Amino acid sequence: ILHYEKLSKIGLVKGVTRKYKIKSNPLTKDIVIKMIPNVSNMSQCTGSVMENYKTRLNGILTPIKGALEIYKNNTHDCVGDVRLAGVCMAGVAIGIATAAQITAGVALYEAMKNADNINKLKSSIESTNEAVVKLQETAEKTVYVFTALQDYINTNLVPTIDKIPCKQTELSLDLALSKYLSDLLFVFGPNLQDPVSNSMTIQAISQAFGGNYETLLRTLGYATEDFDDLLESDSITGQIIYVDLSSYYIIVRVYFPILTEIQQAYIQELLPVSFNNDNSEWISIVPNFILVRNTLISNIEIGFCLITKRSVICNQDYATPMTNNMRECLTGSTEKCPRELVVSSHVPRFALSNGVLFANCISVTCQCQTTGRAISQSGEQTLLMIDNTTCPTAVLGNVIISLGKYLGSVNYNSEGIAIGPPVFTDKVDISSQISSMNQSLQ
Amino acid sequence: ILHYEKLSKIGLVKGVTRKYKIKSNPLTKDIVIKMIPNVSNMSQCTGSVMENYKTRLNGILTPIKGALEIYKNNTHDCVGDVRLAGVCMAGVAIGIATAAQITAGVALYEAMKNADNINKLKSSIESTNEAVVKLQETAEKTVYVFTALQDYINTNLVPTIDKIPCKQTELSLDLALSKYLSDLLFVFGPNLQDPVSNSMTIQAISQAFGGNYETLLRTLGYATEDFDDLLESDSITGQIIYVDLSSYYIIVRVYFPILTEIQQAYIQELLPVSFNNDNSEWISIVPNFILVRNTLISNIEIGFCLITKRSVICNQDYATPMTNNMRECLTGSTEKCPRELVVSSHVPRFALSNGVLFANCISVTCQCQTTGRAISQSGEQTLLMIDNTTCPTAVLGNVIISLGKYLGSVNYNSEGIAIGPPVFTDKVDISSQISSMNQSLQ
Amino acid sequence: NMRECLTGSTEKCPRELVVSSHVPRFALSNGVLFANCISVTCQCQTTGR
Amino acid sequence: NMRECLTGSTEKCPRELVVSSHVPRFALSNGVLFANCISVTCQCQTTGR
Repeated sequence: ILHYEKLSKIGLVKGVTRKYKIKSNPLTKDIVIKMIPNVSNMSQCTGSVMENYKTRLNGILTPIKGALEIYKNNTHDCVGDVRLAGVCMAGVAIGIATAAQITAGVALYEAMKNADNINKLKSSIESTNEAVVKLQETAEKTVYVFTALQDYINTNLVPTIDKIPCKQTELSLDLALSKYLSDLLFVFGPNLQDPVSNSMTIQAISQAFGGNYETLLRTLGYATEDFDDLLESDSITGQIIYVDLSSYYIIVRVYFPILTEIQQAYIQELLPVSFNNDNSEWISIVPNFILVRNTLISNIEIGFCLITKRSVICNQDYATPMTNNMRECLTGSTEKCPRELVVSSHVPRFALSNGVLFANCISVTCQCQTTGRAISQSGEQTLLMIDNTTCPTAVLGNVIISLGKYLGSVNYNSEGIAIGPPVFTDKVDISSQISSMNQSLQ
Repeated sequence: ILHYEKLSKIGLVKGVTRKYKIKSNPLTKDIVIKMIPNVSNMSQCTGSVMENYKTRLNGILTPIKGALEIYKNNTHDCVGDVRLAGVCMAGVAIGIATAAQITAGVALYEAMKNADNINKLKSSIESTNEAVVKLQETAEKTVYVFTALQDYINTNLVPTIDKIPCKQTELSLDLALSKYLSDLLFVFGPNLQDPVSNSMTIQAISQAFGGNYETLLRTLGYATEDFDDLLESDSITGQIIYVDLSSYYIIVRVYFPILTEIQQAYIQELLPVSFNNDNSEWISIVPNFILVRNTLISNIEIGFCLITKRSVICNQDYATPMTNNMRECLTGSTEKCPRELVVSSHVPRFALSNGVLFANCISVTCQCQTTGRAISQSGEQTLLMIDNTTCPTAVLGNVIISLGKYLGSVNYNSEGIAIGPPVFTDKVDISSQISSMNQSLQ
Repeated sequence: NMRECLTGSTEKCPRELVVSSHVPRFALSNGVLFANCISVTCQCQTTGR
Repeated sequence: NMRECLTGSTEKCPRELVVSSHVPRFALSNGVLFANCISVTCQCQTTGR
């Protein structure tokens, strides 16, 4: 549906084509993170820092449980075989809620059925003294405990409990806990206005475990070969389902989705190339990545998506609309495409697609090795296509390139196109332009 | 509500009030039933009956697999992103299907994911030679195998493999297999036209295991305290999800639900008592059991439901509509209540409710104890309430009973009511009455 | 009257009010789906609505 | 214009077409629900309809 020839003549050379996949069908695994370490082996002269850290952690964790109780008090199992018989919502007692928040609330109740069983293990969870521990939940089920600060204690403070003054061990400890809290406040501090939702990434959750999410995910298991993907695209998300203020440990349900490639849906990348026109260099302003699905053309906000070599991966359908004029431009109405005059000397001037070379030989010196003579671009040709018909080996500065054959029109370099109007894309330029048109209208 | 006082004079003495509960939220457990014994230890002179049993068995299991494959060849996971999660159905290739059939299909595909794991164990399943065997499909998931006649062969055939001429052993094994097949044909034979359904009771499924469902359910687990209830009301059901024509074994997903009390609903049982009118005995024709739900009164087809001392239990919402005239007859308008003349001499004539007894004092000897004088009923009073007001101990035939207070009107026995029209409830009487009224209309 | 009911005169086919919450509500014939969308929510995926 | 849009003149409130299958469709305010029941499954519990 994209017409590549006029795009190339404007300066949008073909790029890689990647499939579009989204997170889907999430499996669940439950774990607990003890945000307080066991200092039992080194409690002889820990001092009063333990109590002060206790109060600070209580102060931080209290709003989380307060927000959770809004759903906990208002979640109940509706009675009788008439409906799916799931959970009822005291909506008038909830007051303000979104679709995502309510959905998380339902998943929170669902997980309560297992969280009650894990909370039966409270004494075992308190007794944990290793940075990772596995516990039997049932004869057919298991749960993992992660200690926020057990590795540091067990590796440094316990071995060095006598070789230095104990007061110094007090400071070190205090400093370690304060460092934990400082790293924590970005995620578990007052920034966490909505702990109920499950949109929080496992990377953010691991901040409660010192930022080591690779241990969370390895201990739970590399369920699929796409693992690095669901990891980078922020597709692996977790939810806090129970907060305890006595043992200072939270239960997190980790979600491991599967990446569903969307059928009839591919992502196209366009390479911009500076082109000559009216004795100056210009670069067209079009989206680098375009999403074409069901013969429908729409943009994509790929900043939050992951662009691998073969697929574009998103934790959410990040498709966004595209202007009608942009659709006509990418369809072939090339005069509707905007262009920006380039004043930077560090803009790329040539690109290679399918082995055929598009270049601006006015801006960059081109000569062919086979014939030992310059390759000339005239003043009315925006870009020069070089392929094996032109000559099988051309150069561009310090690179020797060998080119394949073109698949489109044989007389490509002899046919011109129309060119659009200039644009300026600075933040203040938009305000400046809007004033000008408004004044012109008046 | 029900007007017990006006109903009592018609003969509808109040009875036990029972709660109403229905199966909901079924849990799923998976098992395999090997419809063929392992004859490995007796194979020395098993004869040729094994092959003929194989062919006869195949003749029964082939239609079941054929009906399942209408779904298996027409069931797959969709993208799951085009629309909220579900299972795709090739409906053009299915053709004819009910809602229940499609629901079973969905459950069938859903279970297929576990069924693939169980089938990965096919060699282990074939190797079973105990009547009950426990196996792993993974370290956190058990599965059970129940062989066909393994225990019987293990207990009487193998021990007697030499003490008698083993040609007689061949004959006895042939008879045993034929007995199994004859028992099976009631359920798994041509009557099983819809293996894609979860309405088949565990009692019927156990016929493949010799009718021994108690072993199925004990080995799987008595998870609830209402277990006998779920068992008798035909609430515990199972579905066949895999049929194998080479190892001759099926996989069944057994459902263990929980009984939900239908809130603001109860079942009232009415006792009939013969009463006088115009020098003859009559018994009213009304439903013995009435279902009142959310202040709405309706019949219940209670034949399939199970009646306990405290509640009425059904594997389905078996509520049925009720006539407007029955409504008015049950809420006070006794003139619309039906009545049937009693010709039989074995109709109950007195009943006891709340410690007071409503009796037919002329059709049965009716005297009091504390005075020695008889209790007389006039020809205008349909029934006589006898309570401790008239005397605290009454005699009826050979039973002497002590009676308590009455809670309703004090002057009950002095107030009469209107009486309805007679009816006849024979199957042929309905046709005769229809014909007579049709001829009367003409 | 039943014969006329099954041969197109649907006004003579008797009907019963529904009291069971477990009565069938959709059915599939010839790959064509007949359902009572008032009692069961219907939203096909291709229109997404 | 944005001010007017927020204080009643909804004809001045700009709108963008939806292309994300993951856009919010319902929201709870003051115990009362505002939802787009043509784009999402929508039924009542007390009547089943």
